[PDB]
Amino acid sequence: TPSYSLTPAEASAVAELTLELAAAYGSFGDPVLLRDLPRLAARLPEGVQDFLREFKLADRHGHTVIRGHDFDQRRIGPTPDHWRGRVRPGPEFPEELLLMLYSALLGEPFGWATQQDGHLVHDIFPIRSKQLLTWHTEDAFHPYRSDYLILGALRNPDHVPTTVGELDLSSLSAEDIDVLFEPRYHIAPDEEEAARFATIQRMIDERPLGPLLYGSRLDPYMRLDPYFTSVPQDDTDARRAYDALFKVVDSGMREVVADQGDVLFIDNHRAVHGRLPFQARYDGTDRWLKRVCVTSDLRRSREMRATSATRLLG
Amino acid sequence: TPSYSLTPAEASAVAELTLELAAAYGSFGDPVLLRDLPRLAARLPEGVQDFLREFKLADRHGHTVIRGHDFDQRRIGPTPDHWRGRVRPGPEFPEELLLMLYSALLGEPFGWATQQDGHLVHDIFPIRSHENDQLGMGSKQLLTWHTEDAFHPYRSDYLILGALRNPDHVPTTVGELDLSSLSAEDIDVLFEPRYHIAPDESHLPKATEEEAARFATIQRMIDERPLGPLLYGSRLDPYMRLDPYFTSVPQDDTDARRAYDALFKVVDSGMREVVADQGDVLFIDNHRAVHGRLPFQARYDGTDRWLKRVCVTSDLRRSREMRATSATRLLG
Repeated sequence: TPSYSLTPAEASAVAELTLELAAAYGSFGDPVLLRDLPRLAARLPEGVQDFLREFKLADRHGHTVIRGHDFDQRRIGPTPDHWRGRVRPGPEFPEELLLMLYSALLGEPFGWATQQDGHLVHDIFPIRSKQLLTWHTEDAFHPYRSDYLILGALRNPDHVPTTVGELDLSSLSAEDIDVLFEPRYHIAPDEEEAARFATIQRMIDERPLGPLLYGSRLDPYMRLDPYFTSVPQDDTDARRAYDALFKVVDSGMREVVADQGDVLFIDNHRAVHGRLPFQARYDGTDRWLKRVCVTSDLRRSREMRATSATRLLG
Repeated sequence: TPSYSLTPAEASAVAELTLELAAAYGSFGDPVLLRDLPRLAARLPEGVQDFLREFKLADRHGHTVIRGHDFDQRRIGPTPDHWRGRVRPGPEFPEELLLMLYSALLGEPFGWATQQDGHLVHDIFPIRSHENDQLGMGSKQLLTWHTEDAFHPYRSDYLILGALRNPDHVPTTVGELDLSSLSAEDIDVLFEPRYHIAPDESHLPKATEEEAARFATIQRMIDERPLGPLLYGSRLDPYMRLDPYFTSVPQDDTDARRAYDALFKVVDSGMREVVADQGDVLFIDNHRAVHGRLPFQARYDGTDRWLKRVCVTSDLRRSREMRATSATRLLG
């Protein structure tokens, strides 16, 4: 799994750029910032642009990491107690801006109106409010699920990993693959604002049976969420093929650490991911990641977006 | 319809950039050129990048034009007699690179495997032996208006048409949808899966399981004849996919027929002539505008109208099932 390690010069250039941009723009509430994102991303070090472009076009590996960013721990300040009711943007705005630049190299940032107050950049940190370990494609059910996810580690003092797993095709029979490509599986979900919520629930959600594998039969994409996937009892071929796919993905799961200054890129068509339980201290020093969802085609989701301009679905 | 007119300063900067890149890279055969496109595009004048970005994000107007480029006629040379057998890249490589840069600002350039040797930038100019064809290489024949590849799930999202020369100012036709001109009842019908849109012949699968799989989805469409909508996206400002020649409104569906005819009349009456004169680059949103071409008499002497064309996809990976490799940008 390729990775790119920033030189100190690159790290400084990225840090300086993100500080400049944070001073120049108000928040993501600035439509001008969202307009400017791809042009601003072209001010990133050229090696970093080239690396991510190669990852996107290769369409081979399920994830990659850019390591060695300078995330100023004093400026970022203590890990918050909650995201809810927290003023936005905080002193960590430069790091959020970094992820938005990265999202513009891969596609377009977007979000979910019902998640974390509709902020485009989500927070991942412990909130004081037996654990099965699980993994999944993000929003496997949804036709407009993320194409990529970007996870930036602001801090990770105990080196808590993320789980990531890809599909090793060689472990699967040709027959099971063909079945997995057929529409034989059910994948379940997780004011005119009130009218839209009900429209989204109806409109698509009550979709038909669908495939788990798609794209090239030689190197398939996947949408695999075991918890929400079910197979009609009578369809024994589809149950068998599903069991086989689960076992291959489950057995291939890896733990990938995103340490302070790492940005982890996950291809949501080629990899599943999960989180791992960990003991927090709840004292403002805990692990803190930021998360941006990326779509390759913002227009495809128009029917679920309140306006042409909004990047929020729902 | 918004447009952008280059100052001479901007036109000079664009021309020098395209000549610089033409010298620096070999051909579009260079995978490194295709990798670098969006980063290279950020070297275009800021005003141009901002204008196209606003166009793309506004998702409102169905076409736009950037006017006043400097396309050096002495360097470009005579309009070829055929696209086959030309030295590649040609002396117009800087203008091909320009359209490729513009394509990278909108999405990804892509092509069709069986079309013009799989070139990502196509030629449009008259070819004598094609005089009696309704193709891009035609002239005498009326190309009536349509959405490009209306039936195809992986049809172009945008088209880019660059006019290297157009001495007799022959127009392109472009038409959008004025929604206020349709009844709410007709719009609802148009959004429902009530219409059959047939594939163009060039897409028909009519040797290997790997090959068969590349056409299985289109074959299924031919076999199952699914009905579908003509309008989609937001009901207040919809996308459309309208190719009248390939659309069948089922005989029994009176409401569908009524709503189709109303849609056809609105689009047909709103058609406008857009001239893409020498130095103009026309951008068409293939979800919001239909386009066609007007007949004209060619001279076949190296002085004819010559356009370049690039198809743009917002999501290259969506079409993977119809692409031979992960790397290829060619469908089929």
